[PDB]
Amino acid sequence: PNLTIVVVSELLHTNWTDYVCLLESRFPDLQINIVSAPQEDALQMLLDGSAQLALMFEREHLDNREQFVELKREALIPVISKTHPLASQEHVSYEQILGTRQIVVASRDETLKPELLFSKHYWRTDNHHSACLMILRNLGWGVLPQEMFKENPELNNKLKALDVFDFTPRFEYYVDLVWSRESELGAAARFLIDYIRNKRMQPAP
Amino acid sequence: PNLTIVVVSELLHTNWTDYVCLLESRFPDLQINIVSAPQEDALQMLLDGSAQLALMFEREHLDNREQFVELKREALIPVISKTHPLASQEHVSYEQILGTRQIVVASRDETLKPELLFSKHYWRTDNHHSACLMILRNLGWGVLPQEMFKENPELNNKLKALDVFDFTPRFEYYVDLVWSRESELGAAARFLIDYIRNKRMQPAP
Ligand SMILES: [Br-]
Ligand SMILES: [Br-]
Ligand SMILES: [Br-]
Ligand SMILES: [Br-]
Ligand SMILES: [Br-]
Repeated sequence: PNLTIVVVSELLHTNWTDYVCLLESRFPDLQINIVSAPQEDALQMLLDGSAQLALMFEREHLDNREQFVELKREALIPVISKTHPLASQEHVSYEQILGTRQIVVASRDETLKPELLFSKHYWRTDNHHSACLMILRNLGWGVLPQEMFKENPELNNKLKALDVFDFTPRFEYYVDLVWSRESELGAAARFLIDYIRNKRMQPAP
Repeated sequence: PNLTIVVVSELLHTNWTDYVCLLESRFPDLQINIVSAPQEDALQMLLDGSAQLALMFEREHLDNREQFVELKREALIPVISKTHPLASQEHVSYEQILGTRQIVVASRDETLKPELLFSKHYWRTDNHHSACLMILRNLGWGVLPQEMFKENPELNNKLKALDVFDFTPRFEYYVDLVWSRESELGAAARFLIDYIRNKRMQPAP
């Protein structure tokens, strides 16, 4: 038997590893395959049974074919390379961001969210590691998961948060654990879902 | 009017950012989209017109519609967490490798290279970041791009090479720039291809 979990691309550089450790401790002979896909493909994988669980960040596309349980919120920060021309400057004006290249993460142009584009020109990539590498080369600025800074403490030396966004709503993902309602859940999947639901604190009666 | 380059999943941690910088200095208005995909899907994208260029490793089934030029070799290192039980020892024995879970990267079970499985049990993931995270949780050992230690010097402090592989031939990728013979290439793609080919040093007459 095996358990395949699809982590939507945008959530790769997030915190899913705790769930894998839980599963591995409880099922020491289980084969756990961690794969990644656009959210659109992730959902189809749940429908045709190639994945048993998905980590996703948007309920908008969810029909009732899907069931889910809320997980943690993941924080993202707008950053720029400290050696970028705009970085010498004490602060980046909102005109300067309007005129600088933004590196955006999205599965395709179609899935680009306009309220999150702040520059007139942008490049699109489908994962935060690619975005991060290009920002590091001074090719632009963009929004990265705070977790990346935990994974790689040298990034603080090389990247700088953009203060100009301090009076703007924070960038974040709300992460759900999603499965197919029609599926017959395996023991490991049921263990994890039950674990997450049971660990939530409920109001006193 | 835009250039989409697909980097196959296995190569996300290589020096592909050099090629992007060359493109952007020469075409300051070009939209460059860096996407990633399984090697099988990437060839399909070249044929579809989804992508103009692909960074690929050794293709299993050659197609006459593809054309390529060789780029770097990328070195891989077999590693284990410094906090894994086996790491305390001076050396890990062949038997111990055989009995510890290997974290392997491949687009699916069938594209696993059986010559690179050294353990009875393994987990499959589709990219090296995911593999790295799990190795850092002591869930197994596995092979990672040497470049990941350059991107993140921290890993030097958390992982160690397994010298039990010292008498084994080194793990590497042969990386090719690939395009479609039938697709016609924009100016940006042609410029990169020509640049690669003409930068090669040629033997004296
Ligand atoms: Br088990
Ligand atoms: Br700033
Ligand atoms: Br241009
Ligand atoms: Br591997
Ligand atoms: Br060793």
